[PDB]
Parts: sequence; structure tokens; C-alpha cells
Amino acid sequence: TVENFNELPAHVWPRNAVRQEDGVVTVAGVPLPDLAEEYGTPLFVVDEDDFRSRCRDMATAFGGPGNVHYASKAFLTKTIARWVDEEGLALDIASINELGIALAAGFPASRITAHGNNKGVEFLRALVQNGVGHVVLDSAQELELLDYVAAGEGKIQDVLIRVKPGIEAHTHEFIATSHEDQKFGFSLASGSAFEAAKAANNAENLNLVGLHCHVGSQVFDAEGFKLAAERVLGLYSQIHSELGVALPELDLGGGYGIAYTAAEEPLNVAEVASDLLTAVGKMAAELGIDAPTVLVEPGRAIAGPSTVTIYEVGTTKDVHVDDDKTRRYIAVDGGMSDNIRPALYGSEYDARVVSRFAEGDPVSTRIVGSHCESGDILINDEIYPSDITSGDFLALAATGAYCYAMSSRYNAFTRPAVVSVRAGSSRLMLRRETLDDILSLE
Amino acid sequence: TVENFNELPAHVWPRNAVRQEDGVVTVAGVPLPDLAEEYGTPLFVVDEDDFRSRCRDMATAFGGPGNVHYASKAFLTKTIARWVDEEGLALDIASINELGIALAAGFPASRITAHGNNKGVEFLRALVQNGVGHVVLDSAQELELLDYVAAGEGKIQDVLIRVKPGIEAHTHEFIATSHEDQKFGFSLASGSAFEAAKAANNAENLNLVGLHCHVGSQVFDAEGFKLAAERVLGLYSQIHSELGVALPELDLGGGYGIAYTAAEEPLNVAEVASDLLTAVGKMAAELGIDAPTVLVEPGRAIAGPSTVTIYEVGTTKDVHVKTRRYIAVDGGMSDNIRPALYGSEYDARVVSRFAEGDPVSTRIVGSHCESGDILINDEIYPSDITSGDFLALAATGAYCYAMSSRYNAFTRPAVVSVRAGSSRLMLRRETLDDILSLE
Ligand SMILES: *Cc1c(COP(=O)(O)O)cnc(C)c1O
Ligand SMILES: *Cc1c(COP(=O)(O)O)cnc(C)c1O
Ligand SMILES: N[C@@H](CCCC[NH3+])C(=O)O
Ligand SMILES: N[C@@H](CCCC[NH3+])C(=O)O
Repeated sequence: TVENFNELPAHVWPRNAVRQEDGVVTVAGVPLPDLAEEYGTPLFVVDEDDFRSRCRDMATAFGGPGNVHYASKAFLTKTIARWVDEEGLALDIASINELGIALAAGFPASRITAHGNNKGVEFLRALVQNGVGHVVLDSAQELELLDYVAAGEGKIQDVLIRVKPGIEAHTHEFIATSHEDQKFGFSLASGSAFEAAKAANNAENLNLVGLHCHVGSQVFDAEGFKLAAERVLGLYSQIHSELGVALPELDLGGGYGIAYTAAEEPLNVAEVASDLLTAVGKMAAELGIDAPTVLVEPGRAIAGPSTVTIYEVGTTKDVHVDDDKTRRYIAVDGGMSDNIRPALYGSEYDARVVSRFAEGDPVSTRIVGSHCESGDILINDEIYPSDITSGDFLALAATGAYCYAMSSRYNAFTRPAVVSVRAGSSRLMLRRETLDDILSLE
Repeated sequence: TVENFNELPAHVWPRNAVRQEDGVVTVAGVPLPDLAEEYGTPLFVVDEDDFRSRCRDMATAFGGPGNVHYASKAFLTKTIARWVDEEGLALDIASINELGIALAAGFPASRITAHGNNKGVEFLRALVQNGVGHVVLDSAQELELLDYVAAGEGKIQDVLIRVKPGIEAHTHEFIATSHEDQKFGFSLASGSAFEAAKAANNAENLNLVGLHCHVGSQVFDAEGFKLAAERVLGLYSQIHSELGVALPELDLGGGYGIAYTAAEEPLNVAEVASDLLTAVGKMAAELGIDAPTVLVEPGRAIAGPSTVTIYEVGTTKDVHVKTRRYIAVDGGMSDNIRPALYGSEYDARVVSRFAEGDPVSTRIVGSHCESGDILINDEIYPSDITSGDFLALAATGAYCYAMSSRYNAFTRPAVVSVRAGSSRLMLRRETLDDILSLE
């Protein structure tokens, strides 16, 4: 219905977003159309307080901000790093450039954890030389090369080892296997993970402080995380009984969900965490080991909901799909260059007109970008009012995770601007790219 | 076999690529490993003469360079625009920034054709002010807005109209329908396209010179293009009989294929063009209309084969699934999204030596922290490929760099060209400072 389209699902949209009585959407009191006019479109708008409130939710649920690592892969800038730093969270990075951005912002290295399946010697030296607190080891070669690097610096590097527990956790199910056919870490089932823990134990310049797993995506309950934790704690028990070694930490990774569409439920992090951490304590007590400090690495569930992408609506057309059915195509000014996720993953977003209330009869609609490719589709098939037209401002919710980070210059499109909002004012976070930026590489 | 892996399939690889006796692959005389050492990895290497020779192939087949439009969307830099200019080709752009690149390179605007499904007023004004030769109209709104813009400038803008003929041409089939459920252009089956042609003709500041269609991807024969052309020429006949209007040009778009893997055959442009062009002339005679000048818009088939992407091999690991051997390289889905996005299959080779190991099921992955960052999904390659080897993927000259991202803050790779035993930097590698500059 037209009424349903003119709603604003509060569990999807940023926490400080409101539908005003004239149809305008504000975020932190700032009207979205005014941002679109000031900064241009497409535009990412970041509800700063939303982001910080997620940090806090997580910190309370997991027994302190230092147990929560923000997964920078979702979205990292100097501003984001500072927000994380101020909130007391740890920061996970996965490349030399994510480390660069974090160090540029003055994020303390002792609070950084480093990931990556193919860390080279330059990265590893940078990590050791800047005193990064943890490195998560992904392979035997890395374990040997980091031990080398660390010896060269006269340092002992605290490490976790990434293990594959054979659990893939999703929204409605988890999938359990003995073996995981993917590039990361060491197999639990085969003995490889234990052999890596022995290698880290034998190493003169590494200090093993726990194991890590990352098993989830769009997860809203603890059942898969629990089974992963039980499987990995089985290895803790073998490490204790066979090596005499106690591990103080257990990093159970990320994958906490957010609601992308109105029909989905938001995450109840308090409930999930309570379930998970109660289970981990019970499991530890059963095996006769110290209950480890549980670390988590949410990306999506810290950054996603805060951010929306505003577009200007452009061309509209009715397209007959057969003799009897019509699909209404609405073009927006960006496309798969600022949100590749519909095309790549089949991701479904919530779209709203943020500049007015719509009044037209609802009709089957497809929202497309401005790229010269037929798969540049943002919203594949929804029923939206037929009056959405050129000059309307149309926004997609929950674009603060992965969307900007995966942005391209396809068709020489420029990366959009990113602005934060708080207390009725806006601040530029990242400037829009220009033609000159594109040409600068020549 | 090991012997098969140590080959270099000439019909996939750039035309001036050669496997030397020590296993090292050179392109235009320049050893790929030297380039990797000099410019770092990942590295795009463009065989300049390959690119030019494709242009020349296309120009001969379609009756002169001016009838062949390079589809900039495949890859555009000022250097590429200069090559196209020099080869006598037309240039197709699809955004104000593709226009900007072309104009910064001094590419003649009269030789530019502008595409896009959602052209804004600023782009349209730029096209008209700079004197771009053709605009391809995509919607009723664009037709009315361009006529207004062109009036504002005191110019008459030559246009084509994009039509949907209900044909999708692929490698092993074509698909025919009465309607195409996509965003571009005007339907032929409803009469919408006819009404657009009438409106453009009637417009005081638009000059209708033809219709356009783009129907293909990875096409190696003319059968789909022919039926598209017949369906569009039927509309030409209706325009002649119902409006009295003759159309001198017919733009049949792109979609010409390249061979990505060894098993695939290369495109025979001369044969496909001869088949299509002969058929167009025959259809025009049968309908009693002027045979139009046929325009084509290859992207992939001009730029793709010229270019390889060189990686440095890093981490190797055996993973029990039977065992799959995982080889990591230093780039990934940030420099080639096509395997993840489309399922695209590439040819990988070690370019720094001959391999000697027994062949095993292998997967080549990138360095990003996502399990889907896979570049080669399932191939049987020698088990001795190892850290420090240079491993290249062929035919990366179309779409790969244009679709590149800074995921995990990875920097865009450098692009170098090679010719006559020398290398020239085309695009420098991005740096951390480039990323930080937006702050
Ligand atoms: C992806 C990832 C996380 C977070 O994923 P989200 O779904 O965004 O929470 C944490 N740790 C690692 C190693 C990852 O790869
Ligand atoms: C994609 C495209 C071409 C060329 O596609 P290729 O497969 O690279 O040849 C030409 N014209 C238009 C409008 C296109 O969208
Ligand atoms: N990179 C895509 C898009 C180009 C074709 C459509 N313009 C491909 O693999 O074909
Ligand atoms: N689905 C996310 C990636 C999650 C990363 C998991 N290791 C995306 O858009 O890339």
C-alpha cells in the first residue's frame, strides 16, 4: 500500500531517523533533502550516534568495550577509527592500508588485531614495528614468517590462530561439516589446528593467547556460535591436557545480523550474547579449563544501520514484460558503483522516498542505476507507488556496511561523498571524488 | 598435464606474448617478471600493438575505421583514447567523466557517441557544448530534454534511438522474445520505438540519423545479430512507409567475443562481419530501403586480449574437502571482480618459469578477508606453484580494471603498456595517500 511505503521501519533505519509530518526524513534532526542539496547525490549519510550506540550495545553485552573488535572491513576512515577509539573498542584490520588508516587516526596499536590470509613480510614488519597487539595467524607459512619478523625486531608477538570448526552460521540455519572448503585458517578436525598451536608454542618469538574462528553472516541467535565454540573449546581442552597450556582468550568472530527490510527482525544483542557466554562458561567448566575471555568482531552490526544512501531519482519508464504485465523502471544517479551488493550477493534493501510522502497507486517497480549494463539493479522487484518521479530523493537503508568499501569507478563514476550527522548538524567525512582524481593516475 | 600447463594458448594470450625457452613469458619482447619487479604486483600489462591490431581487424571487417566505435566502458584512459583516435575509430562514452577523459586526451568530439540510460541535464549540456557527434537516446524524457538543451545552444544534435528488438545473443545460443525486461531504450513490439523516431524527427533541434541496438555478449557468430538487424530493419521499413523518412546509419552495438580459456575458439571477425553485412544488404533490398551504413561498438573484443594481470604467488595450503590446493595471490576481487560477479573463467599461467609438479585440483584465491574472493575456482594445475612465482591471468583488458575497488583499502594496481621491447607506465598504482586524500 501507499501507506506502507510512507512508513519508516524503525528497526531498519538509523536510530535517529524520523519521518516528519510533511513526508521529509530527518537523521539526527537534519533533513535528508537538505544534505542531498548541499553535498550532492549519491550521498552516504552516517548517524554518528547510531554507530556509537551499537558500540555500546555490544560492549555491555560482551562484558566491556575492550572485548568488542570493530571489523574495519565493513567501512574504515580516520573518523570511524576515532569513534571506535573513543568508545573503547578494539579494532580489527586486515591489510596494511587498513592499519595505515588506523595509525593515521592515532588509534592505539595495542588495541589493533591483524587478520589476513596472505600477509606478506612488509605487512608483518609493519605490524610488529608498530606494536600491534594481536596477529591472527592464518597459515603455517605466516606462523614461520612472523616468528622471523618478530625475532628481527626483538619482540614477542601475541597471536591467535584461526581455526575452522566446520560451522557455517546463517540467519535461519547453521550448516555443520567436518571439513570447510575455504582458504582461511587451519582445520580443527584433521589435527592441523593443534599442530599449529604446537608450532606457535615451540616458537621463540610468538606468544599464543587463544584461538579465533569466524563462522557467521547475518546471524540472529546463538545456536551456531555455540556449537562452533563447543568444537573449538574441545581443542582448548586438548591443548590443556596435551601441552599443559591455558589460553586466556577465545575470539568467536563476527557475523551478527542487521535488519535490511521491514519484514526482518532486528538483532537482540543482549539476548544472543547472554546465551552464548553462558554456554561458553558451562562448556569450560565441563572440560576442566579456565573460562576464556570471549572476544567478538562485529562489522555489519556496528556500522550498517547507521548509514543510508541518498539518490536523486531520474528517468522513469513503464516496460511491458509480457503482453499483460508492466514493470516500472526508476533510474537513480548511482548504481552498482556505490552498492554492488544487490548484483553480487542478491542483497535486498529497503528503499524510501525521503523528500515527501508518495500518493500514487502501488505498481511493480525496479530501481536501477545509471551504468551501461542491464544488471545494474539496486532493487529488483517491489511494489512501490507509481508517482515516484524525477527530482524525488530516494534512499536505501542500512548501507553503512560493505557498500562504500566495495565501491568502484565503473564508467568513471566518482565515489560518493560520506557525511556524518549529529545534534542537528552535518560534518563531511569523505569528500566526493572528482574527474581530477580519476585523471590524477595518468 | 604439466606439459599442458606450460603451454601458452596463442588465441587467448596477447598477440605479442611468447613463452621463452626458460619458461619466462615475454610480451612485445619485455619479460613479464621484469615488469613485475619494476612496477610491483598486481600489475595490468597492456600489449599496445595487440590493442591496435584488433582495432585494425574490426576496421577492415566493417568497411573502415569510422564505422567501429570503441566501447569505452571496457577500459578508458587518455592513452587508450589517443590510440583509438590514431587508429581512426569512433569512441563511445557513457558518462560525463568518460567524456572528460576523452576530451582531456584531445579526442575529437565529432567522433564521440554518447550513451546512457539516465543522462542528466549537465551531461547533455556538456555533450552539446562540446559538439559530440551523436547522442543515443534512451527515453522519452531524454529526447525532450536534449531537444531543449540543443535549442539553448543553437545547435541541431544528431541522434540515434536505442531500440529493444527482443534478441539476446550469447555464445552458444540466442534468445528471442517479444519484450525485453530491461531498463534501456524503447520497445519495438509496442510501437514505442516508432513514436520515438517520429518525435525525434519532428524535433527542431534533433536530427535522427538511425536506430541502435545492443544485444550481445561473448558472441562468435552472426545469427543473433542478424535476427536483431532484421527486426530493427522492419522498423526502418515502417519509418520509410509511414513517415517517409530514410535512415542512413544502423548501429548494431557490441558483444563480440574473445577466448578466455584454451578450449574456446578466438573470434573470426572477418567471417562474422561478412555474414552480418551481407544479410543487412539483402534485408534492405527486400524491404525497398537504402542499405544503411552499419556501425558496431566492440569493447571486449578490442581491449580484452591485449591485457594480462600479473600477481605474485603467496600462501599455499592443502585443504581437505579429496584435497583442494589453495594458492593465494596478492590481489583478488578488488582488481578482478568478474569471477565472483559473473562466474567468469580465466586462464592462469606461471609466467616466471616452467612448472614441474604433478597436477592437482587447485583454487586460486585473493588476499581479501572474504571466502568468495576467488579468482580461479576449480582447475588442475601443477602442485609446485609456490610463493614468489609470478602468476598471470589472461584477457583482463576488458572490465576488470574499470570494475576495481578499494575493498580492504587495497590500492588500484598500476597499468603499464609494452611495445617494441619497452614499457611505459599508463596509470600509476594508487597509494595510501590517495585513500587518505579523501579525508
Ligand atoms: C567478516 C568478518 C567479521 C565481521 O563480519 P560481519 O558480518 O560484518 O560481522 C569479523 N572477523 C573476521 C575475520 C571477518 O572476516
Ligand atoms: C556493452 C556495450 C557495447 C560493448 O559490449 P562488449 O561485450 O564489450 O562489446 C557496446 N554498446 C553498448 C551500449 C553497450 O552497453
Ligand atoms: N564486466 C561485465 C560487464 C560488461 C558487459 C555489459 N556491459 C562483463 O563481464 O561482461
Ligand atoms: N557480505 C559482506 C562480506 C562479509 C565478509 C565475511 N568474511 C560483503 O558485502 O562483502
